[PDB]
Amino acid sequence: IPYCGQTGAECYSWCIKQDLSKDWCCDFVKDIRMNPPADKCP
Repeated sequence: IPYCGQTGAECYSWCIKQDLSKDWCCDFVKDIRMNPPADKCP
């Protein structure tokens, strides 16, 4: 588990700790050229 982590799913858990919005992270971990999972953001 390096900086953000390995994949996007795992990182999707940190961005939320910011308490901004469910779409806030969906657009963040997805903008980091990562591979977000399909079971987190519809």
